[PDB]
Amino acid sequence: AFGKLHPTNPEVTMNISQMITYWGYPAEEYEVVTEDGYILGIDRIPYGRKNSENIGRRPVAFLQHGLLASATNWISNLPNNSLAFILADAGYDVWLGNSRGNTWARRNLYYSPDSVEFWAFSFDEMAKYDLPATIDFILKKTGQDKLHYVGHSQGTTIGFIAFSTNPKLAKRIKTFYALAPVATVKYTETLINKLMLVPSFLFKLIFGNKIFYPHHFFDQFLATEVCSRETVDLLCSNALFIICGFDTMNLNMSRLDVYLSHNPAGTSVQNVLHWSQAVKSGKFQAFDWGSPVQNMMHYHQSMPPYYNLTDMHVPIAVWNGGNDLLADPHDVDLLLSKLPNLIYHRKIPPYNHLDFIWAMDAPQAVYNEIVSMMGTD
Ligand SMILES: CCCCCCCCO[C@@H]1O[C@H](CO)[C@@H](O)[C@H](O)[C@H]1O
Ligand SMILES: *[P@](=O)(CCCCCCCCCCC)OCCCC
Ligand SMILES: *[C@@H]1O[C@H](CO)[C@@H](O)[C@H](O)[C@H]1NC(C)=O
Ligand SMILES: *[C@@H]1O[C@H](CO)[C@@H](O)[C@H](O)[C@H]1NC(C)=O
Ligand SMILES: *[C@@H]1O[C@H](CO)[C@@H](O)[C@H](O)[C@H]1NC(C)=O
Ligand SMILES: *[C@@H]1O[C@H](CO)[C@@H](O)[C@H](O)[C@H]1NC(C)=O
Repeated sequence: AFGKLHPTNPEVTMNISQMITYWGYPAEEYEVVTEDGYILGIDRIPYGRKNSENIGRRPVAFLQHGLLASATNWISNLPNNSLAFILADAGYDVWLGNSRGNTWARRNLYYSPDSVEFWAFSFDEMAKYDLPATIDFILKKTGQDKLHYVGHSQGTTIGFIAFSTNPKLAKRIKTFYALAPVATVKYTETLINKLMLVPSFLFKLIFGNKIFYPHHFFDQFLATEVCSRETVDLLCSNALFIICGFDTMNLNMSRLDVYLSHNPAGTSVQNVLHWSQAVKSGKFQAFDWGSPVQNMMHYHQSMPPYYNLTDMHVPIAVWNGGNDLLADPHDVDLLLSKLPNLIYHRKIPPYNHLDFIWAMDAPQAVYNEIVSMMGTD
């Protein structure tokens, strides 16, 4: 049988602002330019359908997605269960970032997306250039002094790096809301572990030296034709669970077409390679460019420098899942034992890695608590 469970959701083919206006919310596009030339397309929802107060003074909430994802991560479902829309209706001026390399931040001033140099970056550069550039842009635009930073996965990784090496930037973050925080990955539980322990050499032999898993036409075929049909349905949902952990009943099966037609959103092979070094070393450190000389040219050292969570003094609230296979409890716990200004920690036992952005009960489990916390800030 395997018949289409539902007619293709319109969001499947919309870009960020299309989805926002699709739900009746105000959408605004902008693009940041990183010191090193990358052009990042960022989006904003100035007010919500339910709150238009203090226009021009609304507190800023910046949501940063993680590896191979995009800003849609925060507006992937309904207005009542998608963080971005909720923050809007809660009275916030919501900004959604996009990391270099993804669907909407894949353009540089100096290099061609088809050049090797273009994809010669990892989350190091996202922390060092993407964030400063994006946050600086938002605050100069809105006129606010600080903003509320919410990150997910690698979205928190770049936040840890920046806010701990950039004293000036850090001072502009009201509270750091980290969902499925990732500083190290030496205890991840997902099968995709091993693909990360393969020698760098082989990794590049397999994938290449440029783009990594971006959105293809075929991704759309599977998205609209496989993730929408009755039983073949499970191929999509289980591919997601093998990566994030199991919480089968929290995922809206009627929206897999939306999720997979937007994820992955691509990134550099280097970035995934950097994460690979992380899975192997089990440490939290900068990228190894592959030679004392190249690292010299980057760190003035022979070995990339280690990142210190102990120097990340921004008040941080953490939410991690007991069933997350990426931001596993063990790595998260080591991360919590270092953070100097932990203001909050809530471990949601059944939560997996994707729940933080798509769990049908995310509002009650996490979002409402974030709204509450940001409200008394
Ligand atoms: C957490 C936000 C989503 C991140 C991107 C998930 C991509 C899901 O897509 C899956 O990716 C797997 C690994 O590449 C593949 O094995 C599967 O074939 C593919 O369907
Ligand atoms: P987050 O940004 C997780 C994003 C999920 C993308 C899935 C990629 C699969 C590769 C993982 C292999 C272990 O954290 C990034 C840390 C991943 C190491
Ligand atoms: C999204 O779609 C709208 C309308 O088609 C278009 O104006 C806008 O440029 C698109 N955004 C991006 C970044 O592609
Ligand atoms: C959101 O709206 C859907 C659709 O009616 C509803 O089923 C769900 O329970 C709502 N969730 C929340 C947290 O409001
Ligand atoms: C699941 O997604 C479908 C399609 O968008 C929607 O009609 C339904 O209300 C959603 N259910 C929940 C619990 O959000
Ligand atoms: C972490 O602290 C050590 C202490 O000397 C320092 O050498 C290192 O550079 C710090 N990490 C960064 C990159 O700030």
